[PDB]
Amino acid sequence: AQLCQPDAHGVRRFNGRPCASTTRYVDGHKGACGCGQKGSDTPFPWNLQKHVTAPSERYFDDGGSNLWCGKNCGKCVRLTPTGGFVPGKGGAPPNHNPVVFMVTNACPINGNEEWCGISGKPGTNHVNSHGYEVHFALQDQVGQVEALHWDNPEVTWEEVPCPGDLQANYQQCECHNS
Ligand SMILES: OC[C@H]1O[C@@H](O[C@H]2[C@H](O)[C@@H](O)[C@H](O)O[C@@H]2CO)[C@H](O)[C@@H](O)[C@@H]1O
Repeated sequence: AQLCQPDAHGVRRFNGRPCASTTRYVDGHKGACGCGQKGSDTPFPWNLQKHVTAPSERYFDDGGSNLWCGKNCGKCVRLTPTGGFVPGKGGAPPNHNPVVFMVTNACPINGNEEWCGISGKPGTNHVNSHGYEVHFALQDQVGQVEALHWDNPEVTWEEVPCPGDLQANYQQCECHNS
């Protein structure tokens, strides 16, 4: 079911492009980029509703271990389904429309070994237990991922400029300009 094949260094890729694994998550926290009012664990509603993600830790902080205002807070990633998935842990989505998600939170290694246990940032050939160099946990509090019918799809991933509405949202996060 995984369509991204490991390269000579173990990193799963699809027609050269790097792949990522995905999951859904819900937890109601403000999150590691400070996207809510300062000092309170209350996310702005948009950060529960939009296409936002908690990437695995080493991408979140560009190789570091900071779980507050990681270096990649506010970046956006375009995720494109390959049609693949990890057997027993996902399925094939109905279409392969790409979706852009903004980084507003972190998936720490601690307590997320299977998917987020990756010991180096992309570029360094470290992978999770399924062979991907990065993992994106996708916020699903209001069913925004369920609505895509994404059941942990395998994707190719790249950083892209954020759409204007997400850039404006990110400007009220506390980690904007740290
Ligand atoms: O919620 C504010 C709080 O977020 C912390 O990041 C957590 C996040 O809350 C949780 O949803 C996610 O799954 O894990 C990360 C990392 O544990 C952040 O680390 C705190 O500094 C921040 O105050």
